[PDB]
Amino acid sequence: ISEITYSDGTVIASIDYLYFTTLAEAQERMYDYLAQRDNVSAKELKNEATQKFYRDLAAKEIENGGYKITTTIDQKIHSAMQSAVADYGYLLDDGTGRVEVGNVLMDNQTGAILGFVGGRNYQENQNNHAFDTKRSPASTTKPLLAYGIAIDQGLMGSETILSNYPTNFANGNPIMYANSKGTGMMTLGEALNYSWNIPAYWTYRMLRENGVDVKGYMEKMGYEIPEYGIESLPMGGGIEVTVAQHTNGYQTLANNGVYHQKHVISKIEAADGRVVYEYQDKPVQVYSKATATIMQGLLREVLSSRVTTTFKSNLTSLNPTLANADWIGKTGTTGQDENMWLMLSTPRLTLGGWIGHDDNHSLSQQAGYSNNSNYMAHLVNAIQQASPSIWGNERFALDPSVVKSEVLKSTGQKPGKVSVEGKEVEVTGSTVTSYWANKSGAPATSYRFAIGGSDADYQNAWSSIVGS
Amino acid sequence: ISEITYSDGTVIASIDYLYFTTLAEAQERMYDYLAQRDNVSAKELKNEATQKFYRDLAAKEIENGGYKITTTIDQKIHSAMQSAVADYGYLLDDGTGRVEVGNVLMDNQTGAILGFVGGRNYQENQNNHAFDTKRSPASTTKPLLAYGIAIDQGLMGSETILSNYPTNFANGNPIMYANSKGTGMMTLGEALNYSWNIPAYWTYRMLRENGVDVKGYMEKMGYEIPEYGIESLPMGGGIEVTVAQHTNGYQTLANNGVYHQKHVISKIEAADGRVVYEYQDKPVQVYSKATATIMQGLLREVLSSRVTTTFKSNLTSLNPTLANADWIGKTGTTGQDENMWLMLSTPRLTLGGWIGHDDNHSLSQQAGYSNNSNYMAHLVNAIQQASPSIWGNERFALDPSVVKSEVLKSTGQKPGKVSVEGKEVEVTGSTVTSYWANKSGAPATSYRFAIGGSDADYQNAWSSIVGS
Ligand SMILES: *[B-](O)(O)[C@@H](C)NC(=O)c1ccccc1Cc1ccccc1
Ligand SMILES: *[B-](O)(O)[C@@H](C)NC(=O)c1ccccc1Cc1ccccc1
Ligand SMILES: [Cl-]
Ligand SMILES: [Cl-]
Ligand SMILES: [Cl-]
Ligand SMILES: [Cl-]
Ligand SMILES: [Cl-]
Ligand SMILES: [Cl-]
Ligand SMILES: [Cl-]
Ligand SMILES: [Cl-]
Ligand SMILES: [Cl-]
Ligand SMILES: [Cl-]
Ligand SMILES: [Cl-]
Ligand SMILES: [Cl-]
Ligand SMILES: [Cl-]
Ligand SMILES: [Cl-]
Ligand SMILES: [Cl-]
Ligand SMILES: [Cl-]
Ligand SMILES: [Cl-]
Ligand SMILES: [Cl-]
Ligand SMILES: [Cl-]
Ligand SMILES: [Cl-]
Ligand SMILES: [Cl-]
Ligand SMILES: [Cl-]
Ligand SMILES: [Cl-]
Ligand SMILES: [Cl-]
Ligand SMILES: [Cl-]
Ligand SMILES: [Cl-]
Ligand SMILES: [Cl-]
Ligand SMILES: [Cl-]
Ligand SMILES: [Cl-]
Ligand SMILES: [Cl-]
Ligand SMILES: [Cl-]
Ligand SMILES: [Cl-]
Ligand SMILES: [Cl-]
Ligand SMILES: [Cl-]
Ligand SMILES: [Cl-]
Ligand SMILES: [Cl-]
Ligand SMILES: [Cl-]
Ligand SMILES: [Cl-]
Ligand SMILES: [Cl-]
Ligand SMILES: [Cl-]
Ligand SMILES: [Cl-]
Ligand SMILES: [Cl-]
Ligand SMILES: [Cl-]
Ligand SMILES: [Cl-]
Ligand code: NA
Ligand code: NA
Repeated sequence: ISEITYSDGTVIASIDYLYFTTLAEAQERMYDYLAQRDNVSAKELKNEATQKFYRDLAAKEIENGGYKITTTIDQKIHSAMQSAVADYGYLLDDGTGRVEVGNVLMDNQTGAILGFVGGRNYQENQNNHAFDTKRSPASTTKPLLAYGIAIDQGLMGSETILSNYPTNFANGNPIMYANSKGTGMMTLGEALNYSWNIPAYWTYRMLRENGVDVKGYMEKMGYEIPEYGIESLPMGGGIEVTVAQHTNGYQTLANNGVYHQKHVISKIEAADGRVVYEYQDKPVQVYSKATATIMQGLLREVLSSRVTTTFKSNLTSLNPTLANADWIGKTGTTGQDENMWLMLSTPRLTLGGWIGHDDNHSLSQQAGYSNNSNYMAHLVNAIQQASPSIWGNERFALDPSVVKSEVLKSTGQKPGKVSVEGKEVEVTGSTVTSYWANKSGAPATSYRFAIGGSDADYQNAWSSIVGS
Repeated sequence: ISEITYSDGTVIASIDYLYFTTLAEAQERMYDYLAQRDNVSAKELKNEATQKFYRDLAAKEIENGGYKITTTIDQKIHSAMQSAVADYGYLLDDGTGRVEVGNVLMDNQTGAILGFVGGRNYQENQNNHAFDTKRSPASTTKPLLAYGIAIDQGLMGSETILSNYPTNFANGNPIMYANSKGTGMMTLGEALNYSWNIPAYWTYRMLRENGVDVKGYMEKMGYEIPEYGIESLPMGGGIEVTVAQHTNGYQTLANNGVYHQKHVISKIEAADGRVVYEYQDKPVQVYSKATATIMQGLLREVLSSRVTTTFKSNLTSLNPTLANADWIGKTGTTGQDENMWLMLSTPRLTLGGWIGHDDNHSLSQQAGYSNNSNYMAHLVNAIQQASPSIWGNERFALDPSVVKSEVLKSTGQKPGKVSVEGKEVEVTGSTVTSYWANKSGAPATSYRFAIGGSDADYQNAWSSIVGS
């Protein structure tokens, strides 16, 4: 009798989302193992008939064998997450029909998956929203693919200024944020807290212009994106992900820039104890520790600001002590409200969350801001009541390698002479600490001080500043 | 006394659009000449003050000198084009306010510019729409940047099938053609004649997927495009051009794939006869002769089909004998009707044409289809009445190197066994000659026979075909 087990070895089942997800993954491990065992090359595995046979053999091998498949799943925590979706699932329903949901709770030090929600109720709808459904991750792409990489590359600090003035995509359409064609200059923090789009667009433009290897970063974390030239990439255009994959992206940021590959299987043993597969840790430093910890600091304010999510309010009411753990995170909303995301970390754990409809019809405007935030607050609470120390009380903290520059609030760059329409001008004014992940820190102030912006934009902004 | 002259040496003027365009270009030649004459490096020319001085010196040098600046402009033809815009300009006005216009008539063998229209009336509006205004070239980008390059690369023949089924951009928006989300499979000819967008989008996707050096082509013709990853690049997203530059793109196609750099100055001589600048021909084979001549054949049908332009009807009425020259061309329309283009070639000459408003407000829906077509028909007529043999009576003809494959109408690929949902199936049916620019011609028919298309798309199309 083969058995799928929780991480402590309690038996899940002899050989619902949990069963079928872990069994499908075990079948894939068994496939690789049998193929190598029989000396079938990946040249021969190119053959559909050979491949099919080996898939069948893998499945029957588990059925008939006496294998012990040890998963990473924590019984108590995964059972708490099931009861939480059962009990509080209905908080998602927002007047647009029944809302579907996926969640993945991941250990930031190992990438092990401790439990997950695959959906509202397997018995009514079997689609697995944690591992199978691929969806645009919307604005939760920004910290990873735009600002994170900019910061990593010495192209941006914590208090850098970005343009949020009006501007068009290549196709001539305006870049929108709900009904706003935009505003003016803003700090990176404000851009993150509001999730404005134009500042993200300019950041990614800057990366392209500099020929930064964005793919090198994203592929290290296991993302597959077919076109890196897409302008709205940081807003979720041209990227689709499962919740488990995307959680692994936030795991990397939470773990001080060090990726660990997600997994639900830690080991498969034959009846006699032969280890036929075992997870092998392959840690990767995807962002510098300076970058990661700078980003942790920005993402803490995302949640504490409560601009795009009610989550910290919902949590503080449910569980004030837990709300005082060091929560960081980012929300996402797709352009027609088709996908809402909330990704959450403490230094120990990352919990990813998606809601949406299976046929891609729209959620209500506030599904992500309010409903998912409340559901995920109840989820988080449930996890903690199951395993009181699991989230931890550690804080995220800036790595010793972070560089601190004193920069003008108004420019995000150092006080200096700047040439402004003819005149060289002493740019002076009140300053602020800005965090950087390069060697030298922030540049001296320049005329084009901000990330992006047209000539008109700068004339408007300099006029403004020049009122000293 | 310095003098700007027509190509025969008749004096234009001692030292309006014509005057200022040729004088500005002469100033730039004089700038390079004086800088080299004084041994100022391009390192020193990096200095703004040195640069400014040298620009001033160039201008004063012409003023005070005795230089003879010989332009490529044909007096009679350029004077006919002025009278044509004066007399028939008003045909552009379409109920959206006064419409602006730019035209450039180019010799396909030399790239010499024989005359141009800079606008409706210099005296009312000085903007130079032939040489200065940069605008999206819309769907006239397709032959150059999508199908041309696909054909060049052995990825497409004259009767290849493309998908025009419904599909979304990376941002999740549908690809539109006016109010159509699209249709089904279609030939390359139909795609060109209608200017459908989805088939163009898939072609460019295919290029990106294959890592084709699209930039290598476009830069050879002197285009500057900042982001080659833009999905709507073939529809004019992310590209802006002057009329003179874009004419040079159609010159390359008309001249059997061989680029000649556009120019309005052929020579500058000092009073004593010293040749201080002279145009130097640097011909480049940008597309194979097979490709170019295949494309000539497709673009002839664009005009003869009269789907997107009334031009051949307007011309046949004005001048039936001239309408029977071998006209090929492409129209362009931007998404809000802001820019309309019509590019025209005979084997001898290429005439480019743009209309639009200076502040970018919309034209009427039919400004490009009807009004510009009629204006340009009158322009063409005027040019011919000035210089009766200038357009020539030669035909475009397929180069001996073009490969001819007999392919199924339905697939654009060769008759063959194809695996269709289980069954291998004998795909048979009526065939057609398809032109190719590779060594081997069209592949055998495959399941995914068309450029682009989803799994659903192919199921719909194969079902259809399978009705033998
Ligand atoms: B992102 O925050 O997911 C970003 C790309 N989202 C939007 O632009 C969006 C989609 C749908 C409705 C509104 C918005 C803007 C918005 C407004 C308030 C908070 C977050 C996003
Ligand atoms: B192309 O033909 O310039 C292409 C990208 N144009 C359009 O999609 C367009 C823009 C504005 C209005 C309509 C259309 C579609 C269209 C309809 C008939 C003929 C040509 C273009
Ligand atoms: Cl499942
Ligand atoms: Cl489950
Ligand atoms: Cl066996
Ligand atoms: Cl356990
Ligand atoms: Cl996954
Ligand atoms: Cl858009
Ligand atoms: Cl990249
Ligand atoms: Cl992915
Ligand atoms: Cl790329
Ligand atoms: Cl696994
Ligand atoms: Cl996994
Ligand atoms: Cl055994
Ligand atoms: Cl580091
Ligand atoms: Cl808070
Ligand atoms: Cl709140
Ligand atoms: Cl649904
Ligand atoms: Cl609760
Ligand atoms: Cl420091
Ligand atoms: Cl400092
Ligand atoms: Cl540095
Ligand atoms: Cl920038
Ligand atoms: Cl500007
Ligand atoms: Cl001019
Ligand atoms: Cl003129
Ligand atoms: Cl001199
Ligand atoms: Cl002349
Ligand atoms: Cl030009
Ligand atoms: Cl769009
Ligand atoms: Cl390219
Ligand atoms: Cl250009
Ligand atoms: Cl590129
Ligand atoms: Cl020139
Ligand atoms: Cl020129
Ligand atoms: Cl002289
Ligand atoms: Cl050739
Ligand atoms: Cl005709
Ligand atoms: Cl007609
Ligand atoms: Cl105007
Ligand atoms: Cl006429
Ligand atoms: Cl042949
Ligand atoms: Cl053949
Ligand atoms: Cl070949
Ligand atoms: Cl394809
Ligand atoms: Cl499909
Ligand atoms: Na958001
Ligand atoms: Na058109």
